[PDB]
Amino acid sequence: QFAQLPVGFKNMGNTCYLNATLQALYRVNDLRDMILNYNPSQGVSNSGAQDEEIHKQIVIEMKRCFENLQNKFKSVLPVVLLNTLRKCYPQFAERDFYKQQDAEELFTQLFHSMSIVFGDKFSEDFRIQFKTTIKDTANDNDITVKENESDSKLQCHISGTTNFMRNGLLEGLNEKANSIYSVEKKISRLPKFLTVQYVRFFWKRSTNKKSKILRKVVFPFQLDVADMLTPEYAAEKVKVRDELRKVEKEKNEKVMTPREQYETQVALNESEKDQWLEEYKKHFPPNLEKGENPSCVYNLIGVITHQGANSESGHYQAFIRDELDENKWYKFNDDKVSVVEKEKIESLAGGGESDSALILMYKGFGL
Repeated sequence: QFAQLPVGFKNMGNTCYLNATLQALYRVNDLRDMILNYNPSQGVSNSGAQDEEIHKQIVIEMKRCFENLQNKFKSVLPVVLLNTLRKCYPQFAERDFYKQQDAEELFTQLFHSMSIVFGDKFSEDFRIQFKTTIKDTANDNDITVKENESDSKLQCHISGTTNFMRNGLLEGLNEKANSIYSVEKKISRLPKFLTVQYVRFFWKRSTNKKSKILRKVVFPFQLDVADMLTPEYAAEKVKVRDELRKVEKEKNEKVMTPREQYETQVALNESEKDQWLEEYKKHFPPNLEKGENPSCVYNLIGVITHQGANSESGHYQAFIRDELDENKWYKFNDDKVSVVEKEKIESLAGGGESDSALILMYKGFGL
C-alpha cells in the first residue's frame, strides 16, 4: 500500500551493463551520498587529470540519475550520462545498437572518474593494501617484502577446480640472471567496501574469440577473510570481529492515519537500526583509518550478474539487498524491478548458461 518499489533504468539497447552498474553503486551508501551532494563549484580533487571537465560532467549526470532513483520517475533513461561516458571513454561508443560491454571495464572507468572528482574521500573506502613477499623459488634465503601494492578490488580466479569464491581469491593473491619468483600477497589493510570480481570473461585460444567460464562458484552472504590477512593485521581484525559477534548475538535476542502509522514505523525501525550501529561502533578499534573495515568480516549487499556467451553479448542485471530488511533482495532487470528471496541469490553462483554472479559488493560487518 505505502511501500514503493525502487525504480530502474530503461535499457537503450545493449546498455544493461550501465544500468546494473549504476544500481550497485547507488547501493554503496557513502558513494551515493557524495554524488547526491556534489556541487560543481567544488571542482575536482585531482585537477592533474587533463580531461577534468568531462569527469565532473560524468558525476553531474550520475547525480541527476541518482536523484531520479531516490525520488521514485517510474523509469530513468540515462541518455545524457551515456553520451558523456562515451565522450570520456570512447570504448563505450563502439558499434556493430551500440556493442554490449564488459561491466568490469565500466566499473573501472567510473572508479577512475570518481577518484578524480572526489579524491581520497572516495578511494579510501575501497582501498585494499598488501604486504607482498617475493621469494626466489630456487633460493629461500632470497626474500624481499614490499608494502606498497594496493588495489580497489580482489579478483576471484576461476578454473575447473574452483568451487567456492575463497578458492579463487586465494589463487588471486599468488602469482609467479633471471629466476622464477613467487609473489605472495597478504592483506595489511581492508576497506569498508570490498568489491570482488569473478574472472569469468576470457580470450579463448582455440577460437580467437571472447568467451566465458560458466563454472559454479559459491559465494557467501557473510564473508570472513581472516586467512588472507598478514598475521599482525589478522590478530587486530579477529579481536574486533569477536566483540562485534557479541553485539550481533545480543541484537538477535532483542489518532493517526494508516499512512501516518507506516511512516512512524519506518522512523522507529531507522532509530533502532541506528542504536545498533552505535553499539557495534563502541567496539571499533581506536586507530581505525577513514574507510577501513573494523573487522575481517563483510556482508553481501549487491551482485551484478551476466547471462550470455561473452562480454559483448547477453544481459546484465543487479541484485541488491534491502537497506533495512537484510532478508529482502531486489532484482533490477533494467526497469523491471521485483522482490526475490535468498534462495534466488544463492542460485547466482552459476553453472551452465544460467544468469550468474560477475561482480559482488560486500560491506563491512557492523556498518
